[PDB]
Amino acid sequence: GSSGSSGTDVSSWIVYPSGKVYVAAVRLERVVLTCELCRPWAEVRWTKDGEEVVESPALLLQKEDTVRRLVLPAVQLEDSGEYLCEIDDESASFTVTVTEPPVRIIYSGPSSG
Repeated sequence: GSSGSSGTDVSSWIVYPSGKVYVAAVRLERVVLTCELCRPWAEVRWTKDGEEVVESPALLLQKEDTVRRLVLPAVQLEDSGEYLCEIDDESASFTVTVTEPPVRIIYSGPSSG
């Protein structure tokens, strides 16, 4: 609800990408989704598992002139799923699989006793 009301001779709101897209991310990785539109004032909405994504300190929604993008300063293995970007009547498929990062924890020191 609480939505405006517009209309025009439009075929496919989602100008890009043109199909399914696969994206591989890592725990607490910085990803950047690319989703352009055939309209500047065209408002879009990202949905995760049927539900709509909500702004948060772990999910940043970027918006360009005529193209939109979803940046995540910190992702989680749980986030890994199916990102569907819906605008009006169409939706864009965005696969974002998150896995465990490479060895990082490195502890060293003089073994006492």
